[PDB]
Amino acid sequence: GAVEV
Amino acid sequence: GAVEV
Amino acid sequence: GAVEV
Amino acid sequence: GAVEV
Amino acid sequence: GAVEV
Amino acid sequence: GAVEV
Amino acid sequence: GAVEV
Amino acid sequence: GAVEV
Amino acid sequence: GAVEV
Amino acid sequence: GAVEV
Amino acid sequence: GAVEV
Amino acid sequence: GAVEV
Amino acid sequence: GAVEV
Amino acid sequence: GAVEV
Amino acid sequence: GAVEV
Amino acid sequence: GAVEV
Amino acid sequence: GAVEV
Amino acid sequence: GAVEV
Amino acid sequence: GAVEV
Amino acid sequence: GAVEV
Amino acid sequence: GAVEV
Amino acid sequence: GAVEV
Amino acid sequence: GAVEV
Amino acid sequence: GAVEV
Amino acid sequence: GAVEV
Amino acid sequence: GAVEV
Amino acid sequence: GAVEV
Amino acid sequence: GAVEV
Amino acid sequence: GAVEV
Amino acid sequence: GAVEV
Amino acid sequence: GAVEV
Amino acid sequence: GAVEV
Amino acid sequence: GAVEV
Amino acid sequence: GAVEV
Amino acid sequence: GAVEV
Amino acid sequence: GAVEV
Amino acid sequence: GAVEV
Amino acid sequence: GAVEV
Amino acid sequence: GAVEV
Amino acid sequence: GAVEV
Amino acid sequence: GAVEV
Amino acid sequence: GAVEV
Amino acid sequence: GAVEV
Amino acid sequence: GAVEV
Amino acid sequence: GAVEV
Ligand SMILES: *C(=O)c1ccc(-c2ccc(-c3ccc(C(*)=O)cc3)s2)cc1
Ligand SMILES: *C(=O)c1ccc(-c2ccc(-c3ccc(C(*)=O)cc3)s2)cc1
Ligand SMILES: *C(=O)c1ccc(-c2ccc(-c3ccc(C(*)=O)cc3)s2)cc1
Ligand SMILES: *C(=O)c1ccc(-c2ccc(-c3ccc(C(*)=O)cc3)s2)cc1
Ligand SMILES: *C(=O)c1ccc(-c2ccc(-c3ccc(C(*)=O)cc3)s2)cc1
Ligand SMILES: *C(=O)c1ccc(-c2ccc(-c3ccc(C(*)=O)cc3)s2)cc1
Ligand SMILES: *C(=O)c1ccc(-c2ccc(-c3ccc(C(*)=O)cc3)s2)cc1
Ligand SMILES: *C(=O)c1ccc(-c2ccc(-c3ccc(C(*)=O)cc3)s2)cc1
Ligand SMILES: *C(=O)c1ccc(-c2ccc(-c3ccc(C(*)=O)cc3)s2)cc1
Ligand SMILES: *C(=O)c1ccc(-c2ccc(-c3ccc(C(*)=O)cc3)s2)cc1
Ligand SMILES: *C(=O)c1ccc(-c2ccc(-c3ccc(C(*)=O)cc3)s2)cc1
Ligand SMILES: *C(=O)c1ccc(-c2ccc(-c3ccc(C(*)=O)cc3)s2)cc1
Ligand SMILES: *C(=O)c1ccc(-c2ccc(-c3ccc(C(*)=O)cc3)s2)cc1
Ligand SMILES: *C(=O)c1ccc(-c2ccc(-c3ccc(C(*)=O)cc3)s2)cc1
Ligand SMILES: *C(=O)c1ccc(-c2ccc(-c3ccc(C(*)=O)cc3)s2)cc1
Ligand SMILES: *C(=O)c1ccc(-c2ccc(-c3ccc(C(*)=O)cc3)s2)cc1
Ligand SMILES: *C(=O)c1ccc(-c2ccc(-c3ccc(C(*)=O)cc3)s2)cc1
Ligand SMILES: *C(=O)c1ccc(-c2ccc(-c3ccc(C(*)=O)cc3)s2)cc1
Ligand SMILES: *C(=O)c1ccc(-c2ccc(-c3ccc(C(*)=O)cc3)s2)cc1
Ligand SMILES: *C(=O)c1ccc(-c2ccc(-c3ccc(C(*)=O)cc3)s2)cc1
Ligand SMILES: *C(=O)c1ccc(-c2ccc(-c3ccc(C(*)=O)cc3)s2)cc1
Ligand SMILES: *C(=O)c1ccc(-c2ccc(-c3ccc(C(*)=O)cc3)s2)cc1
Ligand SMILES: *C(=O)c1ccc(-c2ccc(-c3ccc(C(*)=O)cc3)s2)cc1
Ligand SMILES: *C(=O)c1ccc(-c2ccc(-c3ccc(C(*)=O)cc3)s2)cc1
Ligand SMILES: *C(=O)c1ccc(-c2ccc(-c3ccc(C(*)=O)cc3)s2)cc1
Ligand SMILES: *C(=O)c1ccc(-c2ccc(-c3ccc(C(*)=O)cc3)s2)cc1
Ligand SMILES: *C(=O)c1ccc(-c2ccc(-c3ccc(C(*)=O)cc3)s2)cc1
Ligand SMILES: *C(=O)c1ccc(-c2ccc(-c3ccc(C(*)=O)cc3)s2)cc1
Ligand SMILES: *C(=O)c1ccc(-c2ccc(-c3ccc(C(*)=O)cc3)s2)cc1
Ligand SMILES: *C(=O)c1ccc(-c2ccc(-c3ccc(C(*)=O)cc3)s2)cc1
Repeated sequence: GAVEV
Repeated sequence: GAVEV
Repeated sequence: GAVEV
Repeated sequence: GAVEV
Repeated sequence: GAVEV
Repeated sequence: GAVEV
Repeated sequence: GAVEV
Repeated sequence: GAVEV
Repeated sequence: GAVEV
Repeated sequence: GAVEV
Repeated sequence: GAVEV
Repeated sequence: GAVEV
Repeated sequence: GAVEV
Repeated sequence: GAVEV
Repeated sequence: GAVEV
Repeated sequence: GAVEV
Repeated sequence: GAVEV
Repeated sequence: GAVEV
Repeated sequence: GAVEV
Repeated sequence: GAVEV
Repeated sequence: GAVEV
Repeated sequence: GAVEV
Repeated sequence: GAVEV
Repeated sequence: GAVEV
Repeated sequence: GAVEV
Repeated sequence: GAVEV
Repeated sequence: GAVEV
Repeated sequence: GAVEV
Repeated sequence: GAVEV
Repeated sequence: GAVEV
Repeated sequence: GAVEV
Repeated sequence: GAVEV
Repeated sequence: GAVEV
Repeated sequence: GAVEV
Repeated sequence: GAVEV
Repeated sequence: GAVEV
Repeated sequence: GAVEV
Repeated sequence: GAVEV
Repeated sequence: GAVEV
Repeated sequence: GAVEV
Repeated sequence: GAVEV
Repeated sequence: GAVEV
Repeated sequence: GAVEV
Repeated sequence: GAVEV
Repeated sequence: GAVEV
């Protein structure tokens, strides 16, 4: 996945 | 998935 | 999926 | 799906 | 689906 | 689908 | 899917 | 999927 | 998937 | 996957 | 995977 | 979805 | 959906 | 839907 | 989804 | 258990 | 269990 | 357990 | 497991 | 496990 | 394990 | 345990 | 383990 | 997803 | 344990 | 282990 | 995902 | 233990 | 081990 | 993922 | 232990 | 071991 | 991942 | 121990 | 995965 | 070992 | 994998 | 990963 | 011990 | 994975 | 061993 | 793997 | 993996 | 692997 | 792995 912050 | 914050 | 916040 | 908040 | 809040 | 609470 | 809480 | 809380 | 909190 | 907190 | 905090 | 056993 | 066993 | 066993 | 055993 | 929604 | 909605 | 939503 | 007051 | 007041 | 006030 | 959401 | 006030 | 045992 | 979200 | 105020 | 035992 | 998110 | 105020 | 025992 | 996120 | 204020 | 025993 | 993130 | 910050 | 203010 | 904090 | 015993 | 991240 | 900061 | 202010 | 902090 | 900073 | 701090 | 700074 890809967590973006 | 992709969590966006 | 995609959770948006 | 897509949860929006 | 799509939950909106 | 869609479900709240 | 989509689920809140 | 998508799940919040 | 995607999950917050 | 993707998970925050 | 991906995990924050 | 939302399972509460 | 929403299962409450 | 909403199952309450 | 969201399992609360 | 004892589920109170 | 004992489900109170 | 004892789930209070 | 069972609910009370 | 069971819920109280 | 069980919930109280 | 004792889950309070 | 169980939750209190 | 989000398991709360 | 005693999970408070 | 159990949560308090 | 997010397991809270 | 005693998890407070 | 258990959480306090 | 994110295990909180 | 006593995990406060 | 346990957390305080 | 991220284990917090 | 006593983990505060 | 890929965490971005 | 336990955390304080 | 990928994990922050 | 990141173990915090 | 007493881990503060 | 790949953590970016 | 335990952490203080 | 990959881990920061 | 590869941590970049 | 890869770990910073 | 490879940490880059
Ligand atoms: C060999 O067995 C093998 C198996 C899996 C892989 C993967 C490379 C990237 C993967 C991945 C990317 C992004 C996400 C989230 O969006 C999840 C997994 S798996 C390589 C070699
Ligand atoms: C080899 O067996 C293999 C299997 C799976 C993969 C994946 C690469 C990216 C994946 C992914 C991306 C994004 C999301 C969320 O949106 C979930 C999974 S799986 C690579 C190699
Ligand atoms: C190889 O076996 C394989 C299987 C699945 C995948 C996926 C790439 C992205 C996926 C995904 C994206 C977004 C969402 C939510 O909207 C859910 C799943 S699965 C790659 C390779
Ligand atoms: C390979 O087997 C495979 C299977 C499924 C997928 C998916 C990519 C995105 C998906 C998805 C997106 C959005 C939602 C909610 O709206 C649910 C699922 S599944 C990729 C590869
Ligand atoms: C491959 O097998 C595969 C199967 C399903 C999918 C999906 C992509 C998005 C989906 C979806 C979107 C929105 C909702 C709610 O409105 C429910 C499902 S399923 C991709 C690939
Ligand atoms: C060994 O042969 C083998 C079997 C399974 C896998 C996986 C590839 C991608 C995986 C994955 C990544 C991210 C997520 C996020 O939820 C879920 C699954 S497992 C590799 C090698
Ligand atoms: C094996 O290949 C396999 C079997 C099942 C799955 C699932 C991914 C998400 C699932 C799910 C989503 C939502 C709910 C109600 O929340 C229940 C199950 S099953 C992946 C791979
Ligand atoms: C195997 O390939 C497989 C079997 C089932 C699934 C499911 C994903 C989500 C499911 C679901 C959603 C919502 C509800 C009522 O909430 C019940 C089940 S089943 C994925 C893959
Ligand atoms: C296998 O491919 C498979 C079988 C069933 C499913 C389901 C996804 C959501 C389902 C569902 C939604 C809502 C309700 C009443 O809430 C009951 C079931 S079944 C996915 C994949
Ligand atoms: C084996 O190859 C295999 C079997 C299952 C899986 C799953 C990845 C995510 C799953 C899932 C997502 C969401 C929910 C309700 O949250 C339940 C299960 S199962 C990967 C690989
Ligand atoms: C069909 O196999 C089937 C479905 C459910 C069950 C259950 C065994 C124990 C259950 C339960 C225990 C405790 C509580 C809360 O106090 C709620 C449900 S359901 C057996 C067989
Ligand atoms: C058809 O197989 C079938 C469907 C449900 C069941 C159940 C076994 C135990 C159940 C249950 C236990 C405890 C509580 C709450 O106190 C609620 C349901 S249902 C068996 C067979
Ligand atoms: C079908 O095999 C089946 C499904 C569930 C169960 C359960 C065994 C113990 C359960 C339970 C224990 C404690 C609490 C909270 O106090 C809630 C559920 S469910 C057995 C068999
Ligand atoms: C089906 O095998 C099955 C599913 C769950 C269980 C459980 C054993 C202990 C459980 C439990 C203990 C404590 C708490 C919180 O106080 C919640 C659940 S569930 C047995 C068999
Ligand atoms: C073996 O090859 C194998 C089996 C399972 C897996 C999984 C990677 C991520 C999984 C998962 C993601 C999300 C959720 C609900 O959060 C549950 C499970 S299973 C990888 C490799
Ligand atoms: C099915 O084997 C199964 C699933 C869970 C369990 C559990 C044993 C102890 C559990 C537990 C202990 C303490 C707390 C918090 O106070 C929460 C859960 S679950 C046994 C068997
Ligand atoms: C053996 O080859 C094997 C078995 C499982 C795995 C997994 C890598 C990541 C997994 C996972 C990701 C996310 C979640 C919910 O967060 C649960 C499990 S399993 C790798 C290699
Ligand atoms: C199934 O084997 C199974 C799953 C979990 C367990 C547990 C034993 C002790 C547990 C626990 C102790 C303390 C705390 C926090 O106070 C939380 C969980 S879970 C046994 C068997
Ligand atoms: C043996 O060859 C083997 C077995 C498992 C593994 C894993 C590497 C990362 C794993 C994992 C990642 C993320 C999560 C949820 O965070 C859980 C497990 S398992 C490598 C080699
Ligand atoms: C299944 O074997 C299983 C899983 C976990 C355990 C645990 C033994 C002690 C645990 C624990 C001690 C202290 C704290 C924080 O105060 C948290 C967890 S879990 C036994 C058996
Ligand atoms: C033996 O050959 C062997 C077994 C396991 C491993 C692992 C390397 C990294 C692992 C891992 C990464 C991430 C997480 C969740 O962070 C859990 C485990 S296992 C190497 C060699
Ligand atoms: C399954 O064998 C298992 C897993 C964990 C344990 C633990 C023994 C002591 C633990 C612990 C002590 C102190 C603190 C912080 O105060 C946190 C965890 S876990 C036993 C058995
Ligand atoms: C040989 O067995 C083997 C197995 C897996 C790999 C991987 C190279 C990159 C991987 C990966 C990239 C990105 C992500 C997240 O997006 C997850 C896994 S696995 C090499 C050699
Ligand atoms: C024996 O040949 C052997 C067994 C395990 C290993 C490992 C090298 C790195 C490992 C690891 C990396 C990351 C994490 C979560 O950070 C956990 C374990 S195990 C080498 C040689
Ligand atoms: C399973 O054998 C197992 C895992 C961990 C332990 C522990 C013994 C002492 C522990 C501990 C002491 C002090 C502190 C910080 O104050 C944190 C952890 S863990 C026993 C058995
Ligand atoms: C020989 O057994 C072997 C097995 C694995 C590898 C890998 C080289 C790079 C890997 C990797 C790259 C990036 C990521 C994250 O995105 C995860 C794993 S595994 C070499 C030789
Ligand atoms: C000895 O024969 C043996 C068995 C396993 C391995 C591994 C190669 C790459 C590994 C690894 C690197 C980085 C990460 C990050 O999470 C996880 C696993 S273990 C070498 C030699
Ligand atoms: C011989 O047994 C052996 C096993 C593993 C290796 C590896 C060379 C590079 C590796 C690696 C690169 C990058 C990453 C992160 O992205 C993780 C592992 S493993 C050499 C020889
Ligand atoms: C002896 O025969 C033996 C068994 C395992 C290994 C390993 C080769 C590469 C390893 C490794 C490097 C870096 C990382 C980062 O997380 C994980 C595993 S262990 C050598 C010799
Ligand atoms: C003989 O047993 C043996 C085993 C492992 C190796 C390795 C050479 C380079 C390795 C490595 C490179 C880079 C990374 C991170 O990206 C991790 C491991 S292992 C040589 C000889």
